[PDB]
Amino acid sequence: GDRICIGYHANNSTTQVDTIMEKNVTVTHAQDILEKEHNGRLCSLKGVKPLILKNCSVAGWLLGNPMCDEFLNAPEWSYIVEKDRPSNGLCYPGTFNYYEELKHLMSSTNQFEKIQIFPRSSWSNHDASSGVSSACPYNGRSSFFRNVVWLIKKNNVYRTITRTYNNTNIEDLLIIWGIHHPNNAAEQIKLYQNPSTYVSVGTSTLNQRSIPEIATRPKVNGLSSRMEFFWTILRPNDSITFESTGNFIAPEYAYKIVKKGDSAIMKSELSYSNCDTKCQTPVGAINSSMPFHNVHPFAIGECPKYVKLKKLVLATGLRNIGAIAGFIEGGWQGMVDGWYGYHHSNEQGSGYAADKESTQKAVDGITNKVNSIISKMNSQFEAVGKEFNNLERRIENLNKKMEDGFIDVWTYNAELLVLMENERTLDLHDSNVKNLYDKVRRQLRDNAKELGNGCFEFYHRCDNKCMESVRNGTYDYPQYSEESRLKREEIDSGL
Amino acid sequence: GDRICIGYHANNSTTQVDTIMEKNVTVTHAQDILEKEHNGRLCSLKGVKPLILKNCSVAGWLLGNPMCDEFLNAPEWSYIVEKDRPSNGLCYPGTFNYYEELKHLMSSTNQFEKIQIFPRSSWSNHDASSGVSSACPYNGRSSFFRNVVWLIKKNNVYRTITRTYNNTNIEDLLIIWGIHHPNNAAEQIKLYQNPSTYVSVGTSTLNQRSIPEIATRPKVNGLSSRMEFFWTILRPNDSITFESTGNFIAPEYAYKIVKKGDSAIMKSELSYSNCDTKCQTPVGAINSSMPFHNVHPFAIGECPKYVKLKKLVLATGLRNIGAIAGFIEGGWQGMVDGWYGYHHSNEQGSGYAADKESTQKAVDGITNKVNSIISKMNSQFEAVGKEFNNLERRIENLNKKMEDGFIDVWTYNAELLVLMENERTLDLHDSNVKNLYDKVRRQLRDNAKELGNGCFEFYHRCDNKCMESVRNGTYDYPQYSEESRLKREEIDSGL
Amino acid sequence: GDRICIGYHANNSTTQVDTIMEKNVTVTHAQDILEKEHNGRLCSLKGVKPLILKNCSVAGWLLGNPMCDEFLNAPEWSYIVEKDRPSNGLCYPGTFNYYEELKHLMSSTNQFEKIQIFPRSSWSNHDASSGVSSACPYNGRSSFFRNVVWLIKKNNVYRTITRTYNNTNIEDLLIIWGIHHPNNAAEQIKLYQNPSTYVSVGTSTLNQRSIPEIATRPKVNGLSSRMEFFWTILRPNDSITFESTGNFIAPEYAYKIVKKGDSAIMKSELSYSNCDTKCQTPVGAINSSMPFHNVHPFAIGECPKYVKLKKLVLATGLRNIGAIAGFIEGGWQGMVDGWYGYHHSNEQGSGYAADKESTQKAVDGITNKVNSIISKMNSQFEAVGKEFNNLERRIENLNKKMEDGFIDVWTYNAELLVLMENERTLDLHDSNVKNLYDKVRRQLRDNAKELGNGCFEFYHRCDNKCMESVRNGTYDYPQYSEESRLKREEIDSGL
Ligand SMILES: CC(=O)N[C@H]1[C@H]([C@H](O)[C@H](O)CO)O[C@@](O)(C(=O)O)C[C@@H]1O
Ligand SMILES: CC(=O)N[C@H]1[C@H]([C@H](O)[C@H](O)CO)O[C@@](O)(C(=O)O)C[C@@H]1O
Ligand SMILES: CC(=O)N[C@H]1[C@H]([C@H](O)[C@H](O)CO)O[C@@](O)(C(=O)O)C[C@@H]1O
Repeated sequence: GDRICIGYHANNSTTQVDTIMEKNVTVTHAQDILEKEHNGRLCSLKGVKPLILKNCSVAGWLLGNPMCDEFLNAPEWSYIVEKDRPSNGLCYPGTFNYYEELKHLMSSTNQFEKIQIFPRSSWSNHDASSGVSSACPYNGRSSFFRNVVWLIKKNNVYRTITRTYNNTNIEDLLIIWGIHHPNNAAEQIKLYQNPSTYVSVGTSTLNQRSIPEIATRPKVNGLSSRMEFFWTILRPNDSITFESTGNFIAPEYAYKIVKKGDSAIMKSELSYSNCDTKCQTPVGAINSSMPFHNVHPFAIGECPKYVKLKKLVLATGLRNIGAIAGFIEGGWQGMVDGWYGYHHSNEQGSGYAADKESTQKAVDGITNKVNSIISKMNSQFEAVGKEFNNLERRIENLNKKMEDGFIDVWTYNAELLVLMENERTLDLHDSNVKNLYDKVRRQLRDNAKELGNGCFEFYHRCDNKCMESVRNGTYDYPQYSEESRLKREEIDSGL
Repeated sequence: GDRICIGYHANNSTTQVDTIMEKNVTVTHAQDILEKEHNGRLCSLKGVKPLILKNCSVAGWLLGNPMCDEFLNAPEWSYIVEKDRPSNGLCYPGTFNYYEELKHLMSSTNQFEKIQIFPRSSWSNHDASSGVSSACPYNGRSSFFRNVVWLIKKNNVYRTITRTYNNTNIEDLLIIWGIHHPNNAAEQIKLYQNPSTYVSVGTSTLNQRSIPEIATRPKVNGLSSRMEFFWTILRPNDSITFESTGNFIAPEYAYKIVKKGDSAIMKSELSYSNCDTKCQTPVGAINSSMPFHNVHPFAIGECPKYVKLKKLVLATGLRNIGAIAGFIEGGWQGMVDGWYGYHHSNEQGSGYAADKESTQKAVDGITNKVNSIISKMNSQFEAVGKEFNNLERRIENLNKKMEDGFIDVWTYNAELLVLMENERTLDLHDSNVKNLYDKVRRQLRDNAKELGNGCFEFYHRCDNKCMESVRNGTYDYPQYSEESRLKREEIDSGL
Repeated sequence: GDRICIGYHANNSTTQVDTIMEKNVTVTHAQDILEKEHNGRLCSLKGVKPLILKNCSVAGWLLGNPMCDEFLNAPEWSYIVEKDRPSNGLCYPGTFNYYEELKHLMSSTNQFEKIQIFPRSSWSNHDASSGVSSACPYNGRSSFFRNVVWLIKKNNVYRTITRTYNNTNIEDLLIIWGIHHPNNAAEQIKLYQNPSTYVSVGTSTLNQRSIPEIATRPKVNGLSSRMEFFWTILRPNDSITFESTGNFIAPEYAYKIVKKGDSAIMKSELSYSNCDTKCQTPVGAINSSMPFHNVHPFAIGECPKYVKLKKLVLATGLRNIGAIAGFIEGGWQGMVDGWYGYHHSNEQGSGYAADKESTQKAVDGITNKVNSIISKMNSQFEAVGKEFNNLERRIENLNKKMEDGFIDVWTYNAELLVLMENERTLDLHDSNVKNLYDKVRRQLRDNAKELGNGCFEFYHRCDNKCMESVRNGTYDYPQYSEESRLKREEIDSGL
């Protein structure tokens, strides 16, 4: 009899962590940091709903393809949702210059206010109502983009247009016009009389003469003619003037950029649901509680950081061991109010008291190390949506290499952080147990025999009063020194 | 007499590793991970040979400059080899719009099948044979690109061309045509009669009128006229139609894109050799066995990862120490079946038995740590070839900064990994030796005297039977306890 | 009496370092590595002054807007300083094609030599003096760009111009011309007679017909006409020829690129001062001594590496503890010639001698670890200035994401390096103290009692002669063995 042991926590847990050295090492306590689930819905962003384009494309919406709903209310939006291949684009076929730049401008835009600038009924000198085509049905009749006017000769005359708009607003105006490319010479005269036409646009920044390119082309949604659209931003106190002798597709409405800020054009097939998040991905939404996730790289909002991994587990507590009679042999399921502690074994004592002078000091630096690593990735790379046309392959791939490039880097960083500080977390516990022992060993010196398993046996009488002497760094050799010098002489001369 | 020592491996090796702390530290065992050699040849890629353009440029090949060999067999290729400054490009001088994009499309292309679409002999209404020039010799005569036709007025007439090709294939067609820019008004009429011409191309995606730009230019390979080429991809079930009144350089053959996949345009001066690899660089080929290399950044195939370093050496074993009588003093050349072990010294014994209960457990986590680091760079940045024209300097440099940017990062990563896990590999060995000792010390307690060099001297009689008691965690104090309590009393009272 | 203690340095220092584990840990010795100050001036770069554009823009300078000073001396420059929004650009309004590419070419250019190529007085057939406008005042009169000529019909005639320059220099020539876009048909005839004009330019690389685009535009600095400029580099032994029938803005002077090399276009509002640096930022200059700084990302010269941090402190020495009687309790302010050492306490001795066999060996690997980390970031990402026009937003943001992307990475790297090697630096010190103890313990074995605080008490007589026996790894048990075996028997049998 008359013993004392130094040991560590153990418990029912089976959570598993990894290090540089070892795979799958069971631990008392561990915290997962990788979000891997999503809700498959398309939610609003902290109260603010997305602009859902339905089966339409940004060009369809802006130009007002008869198939796409105007947004009469002038709403703000948190992001824009476009299908992967929308069906309602340029219903009348053609091209839309610097389209992918316009889309990129939408990503920093949060609210438009549509405003009339040239009212459709103000083109006295031309036919403002025959410009419709079979390619643009609204309710089965022939129609046309709501937001632009296809001007056509009135009375076999086409008087040269010169018209101007002064932008008297505080905001930037986004303005869109177009020019018509007929398929033969006979049709050019049929529509605009003058055989040779142009479309001129002037602002202080932009000067452009546009000319009708007549070619023989396949049928797209029915026609072989084409229509090419342009666009520009008109700054406040600047004016724009158009002049043409034909082929001019004039704007009726402009778009007040009224709210800039964080936004995005997400490509997704989903539709809206009565729901809200702090983090949206194209395939659903994320419970942004954990610091990392692997659901999708193109997440927007207040999001955890994306890493290409399948799990990522911090270690916070000991390894998990029975495990009897001191630390050399494992940990004590019977310790519960700490991680490292002791075991009494006295004339009166039972055992199992914890040294939270070093257990709090360890839960101290552990949960302080824990989100100091979470915060050291606050600067991590968050990817951003961009699009490129068929003649921009090189930089599309430059952009791809760049975004995958950083994601691989930050993934490497994330993993190496966990593996390394895992190994240092466990290496800490051991040294903590191992110093508990020593704090006892350098108190009880002569008066006890090191038993080689992690316990000491007393060359004196202990009492419970004094077994707090050793826990508290209190025990003093002299007051039990003589009683021990006695008995060790007697084992020396025992049986 | 009556001793036992705890010591470690040492041997003839002189391999040197580095850490954060120290340079050039000799070790028992080490493994190099940096490939630094190449074979200076240009080999096939795992059975599949490269398309070697010889003295020609991608434009020369595609257009079929009379100097460049057609590839009649329609071969597939693993990569494309272009000289740094080929001599057979546009032999007739001009430009080739979105050339560097076309080159980039080749990088994802593995096989072409050339196919006739407008047979040279089907232009009844024009002269299909006078379009040759002194700038394009084949066998010293005047000639011209094999794959396009220089159409010229037949009989002082040039009837307006309108011709169409429906792409009835499953594959994408790559199609190339051109327009002629004469040097004076008199020559334009000399060749095409009509003073004012155009070249119109239509597909469902592309609409383009092209117009002859007459200027006065220097002589390039003899001429002052110019020729500008265009190109487009015609998707299946789409058609293309050309129409012109002159200056039209019509396609004869199109290129079926038949195999897409991994490929590349390597710039190299070398030529092919009877040889094969899994990794090709522009300056030769690589024995892809090791995980890193430093031969060249633009390597293709199944390649080790490029890092800008001169050596990179993993440490796997101990430091390298004579080194006599226990671990405090160095390692034992005489231990051979392990890394850590013991030394007998008995009434019968010699010494030098290894504790492979902790030597296998160390060769365990070492070669497991070894390629866990190799695999943690499986996601590393691999650079990709791209080209940019003289007006694309900014993004050419963006691309350069990006690729050097990641290579510096990954090089830093690679080195810090080795240095750090080197320091933890050696720090492991020491703690392994140092725990061998303790496993012995906590067995033999009273019955032996710690000699301070790493050995114990027995206060009892040992025998070989029992010196496996201490190796095997077997030795039990009581069965030799009385014989020791005897003698230590007698040194206490000896001489 | 008769003692000896093992302890460590401590001193007046209050410098604070951080690790993964703990914040704000005081240390004996530490070195700051983050430059955070600048001088707010704009200095020369190692003797070589910047080209200060004052209120002008690169286009103003090159074209020689009457408001911008020519640089008659043909100076070289280390960098170029442009205000954020200069006031002297195209005073005559228009555009300047591939402007941001030209600016990028300046960044690799260090010296121009302006040279006449078409002397203003050599246009016999046209009016070379009426081309001035109210938009370009010099000293209040009407004027025009010094470096180009606005050619205007002489005598209601405009004979077709064809003029050529052979570049007979070793250097690349930078050449700039322009074309005039009038506001109405009547003005085009007023200035150039011929109603329909063109501007043709030929080199071996460039072929271009330019055509006057007449539109109705707002007034910029007074006018509604516009002027569009072009530019090209003419390589040596190549020639260029222009021809026009009107609207031609002809070059007078060209720019010999005479010195290429490292340079930059810094945007800054500052002006020059009598001052020099090795590192310039847009907001001032940097004492490039430390390895990292956080003043500004766009620093040029021989600069420390930019990291987005507020402090970065290496730990080099111990923690900072009174701290009495051995290492278990703290460090000794009284040790001064080392970091770890001893304390005598003898029949004659006082104490406090240092073991610089392990103190030099620690100042060894510490200052070797110190700039091995500084040198492991020698490859770090240095950002580079680039500009993009309003239709290049996507790649402008690609470039921004890329540069912030690497800066976040390298900042993470920098911090993790310090935190981790800080923790290993302190963890070293402790193990160094802790091995000092042991080197003593395994010498003095039986002959001393471990006192549990870090000191030993001698079972024999020591003398100063022998207390170097223990410092020097010299002390040998036998020569004091008998005197100790005596007294320990007497404590066993003492009071
Ligand atoms: C602008 C114009 O001419 N519109 C006309 C269209 C188009 O010509 C075709 O759809 C080809 O564009 O043809 C109509 O019969 C129709 O579809 O109602 C009459 C209409 O006025
Ligand atoms: C298309 C054409 O006109 N080809 C003719 C060429 C070219 O005119 C010159 O090489 C300048 O292009 O001149 C020839 O004497 C020749 O070289 O055989 C006759 C030939 O028919
Ligand atoms: C090239 C030209 O015509 N220059 C003339 C200018 C410009 O016409 C206007 O500034 C509009 O460009 O007008 C003047 O009265 C002037 O300002 O001295 C005469 C001068 O010769």
